[PDB]
Amino acid sequence: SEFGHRTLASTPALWASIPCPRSELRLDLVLPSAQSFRWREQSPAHWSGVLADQVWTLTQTEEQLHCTVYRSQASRPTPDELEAVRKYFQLDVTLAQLYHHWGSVDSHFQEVAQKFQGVRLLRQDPIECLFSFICSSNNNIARITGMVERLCQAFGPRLIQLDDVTYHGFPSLQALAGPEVEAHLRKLGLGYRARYVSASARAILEEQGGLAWLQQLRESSYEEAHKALCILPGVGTQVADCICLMALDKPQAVPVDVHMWHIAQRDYSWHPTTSQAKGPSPQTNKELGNFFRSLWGPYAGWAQAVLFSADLRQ
DNA sequence: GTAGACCTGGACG
DNA sequence: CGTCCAGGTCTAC
Ligand SMILES: [Ca+2]
Ligand SMILES: [Ca+2]
Repeated sequence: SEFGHRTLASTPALWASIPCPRSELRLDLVLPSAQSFRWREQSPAHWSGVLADQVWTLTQTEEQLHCTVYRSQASRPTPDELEAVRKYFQLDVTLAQLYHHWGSVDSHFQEVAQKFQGVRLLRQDPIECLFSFICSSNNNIARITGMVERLCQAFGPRLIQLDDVTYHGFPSLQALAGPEVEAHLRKLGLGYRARYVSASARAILEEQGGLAWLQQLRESSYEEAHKALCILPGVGTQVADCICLMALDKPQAVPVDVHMWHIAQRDYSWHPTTSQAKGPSPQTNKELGNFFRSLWGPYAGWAQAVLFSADLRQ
């Protein structure tokens, strides 16, 4: 009871709640939907992972988001630490207001929106988001998830252990830019992305002015941020969009992958009209992105997150 | 602006 | 056992 991952039932006194209706957040529809690849449902309906450099377990009731943290001396989370969670799930953003708007201008979103409530966007750390998505290219979520895990296990700070699970924080640029990192990542099976990781880490540290260069993109504009990110190895339009949307506060950024392409064709009968290409191409992918923006608005990225998530549950 | 190939490994035939 | 195929990016014409 004092060991292993906690559950709301077993260690009652160690959980603190945050008012949050399932209409505003559905953990099972956000955490395993390829925004963050670091959450695991260790026990039914309980998700644990690293947030704000500490390990947490989250679970929800119809009107509450229950939280518990593992830092010395087991205690319920504090209001300050709880804010860390609120900020991670960007709770100041009312999802009901967004769904209502998207639903108003897009009949198809409406239909899907009724079956998939609470799909919101996580506010992620730039470094973790940058390297996790460099790992997502031409790959499948199950594999991506493993890659990221082994990568953190080998190069990230060790935090605490629950059961047989040792949690690690996300690696720093220095660690990823270290000597022989590529070869070690290839042994961990990242394929050719192994080179993308060490190259992009070194590129950022020895050419772009380090971490500061990335974090300042949050104040920068979407157009600039997206272009800057495309400088890095392994980072194309799609990965860059994922980063702008999920880590740089660019809510209009719209990732265009195989999923969003199928969705566009199947649910909107969309086809490239200004691009020469007939199928996926750097030009058409860009047009689709603008298409979704002119359909959903300033938060088109968040609308994209709802349909992508729903298309996964298929 | 456009075909090909490219690490890895779980589903098709 | 052996081809797509997955939250694509890159590079040769
Ligand atoms: Ca693909
Ligand atoms: Ca690039």
